[PDB]
Amino acid sequence: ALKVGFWPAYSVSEFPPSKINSRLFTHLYYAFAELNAPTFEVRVPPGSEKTAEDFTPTVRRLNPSVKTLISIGGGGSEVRDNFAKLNSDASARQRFVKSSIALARRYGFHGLDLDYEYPEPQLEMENFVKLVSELTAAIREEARTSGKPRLLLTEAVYFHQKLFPWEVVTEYPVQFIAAGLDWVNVMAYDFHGSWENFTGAPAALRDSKFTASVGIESFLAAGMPPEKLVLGIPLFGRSWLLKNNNEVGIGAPAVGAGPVDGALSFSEIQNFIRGGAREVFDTTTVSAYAYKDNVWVGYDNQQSVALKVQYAKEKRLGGYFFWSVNQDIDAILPKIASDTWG
Repeated sequence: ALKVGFWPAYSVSEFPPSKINSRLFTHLYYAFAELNAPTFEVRVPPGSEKTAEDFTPTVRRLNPSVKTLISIGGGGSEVRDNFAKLNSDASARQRFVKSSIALARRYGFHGLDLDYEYPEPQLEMENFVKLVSELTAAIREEARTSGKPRLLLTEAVYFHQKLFPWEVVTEYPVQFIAAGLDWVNVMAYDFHGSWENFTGAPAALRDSKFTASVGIESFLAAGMPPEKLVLGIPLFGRSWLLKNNNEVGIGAPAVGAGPVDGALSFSEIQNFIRGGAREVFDTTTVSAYAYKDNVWVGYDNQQSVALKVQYAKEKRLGGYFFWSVNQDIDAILPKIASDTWG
């Protein structure tokens, strides 16, 4: 049972690694190492070397059995552009592969993750296949020569096996992935947000075809071994400003992004509720929302997380992951998730 959490290095000033309740996890990720174009000598952002080195010893103090991985990349266009440049250049791929493995060993990580959003269209998938194949082979070679336990290899995937469901340009090669990777981190969230003129469940388990279950079903139908799938669960909500303060349910008209720029951490949502927002559990989508005056936020709460984790167990998945652990300071949701699988 994989109990996974992502810690973003950006949050160090407010949530250093010492604050993570690592007893609630089997695997913790450091996000993110940079691709470092044009050499593609992968590295942590310069100036963060001590933070990266201290990450694993720090989290292991509370739960020595916890393992760590370092994730390379991130969301956003600059990273996507860099992966696209990298993967087309055989020499650059070689430099990336060598430096990534060295990076993990340097800082005492137990594995590598690739966060590439997304390997599309078809050319980009084909070139990503080249990178990942070379990385898998080099990881196995390093394990043999060094004698050390083999580095884990994972990657971020879109919620759905097809890129994209409404207009298929390419798709994740599930057999390839199952053979080369230990698991994939299914990003089953950000289905809805302030970019839409109606409130919705940003990480709906079910409903619409833009849901966690439909996405999971797509990977399974394509032939992914269920244990290779790790279900992502957000520790943040998506927020809207309401057009009318008396229309407060799902599907209510909206006039733009709520705080903070359309996203609120779970901890901030708890403050929102304690400050007078009304919490509602929506059984239709398996999700929560909260509202006060003109602010509306959709998220996952104690009930929906427990339901999603049980869903993952019933679907025989490898486990679950949280993005991102700094956003639930009291580890409310990681606690219920861990208790649910156990």
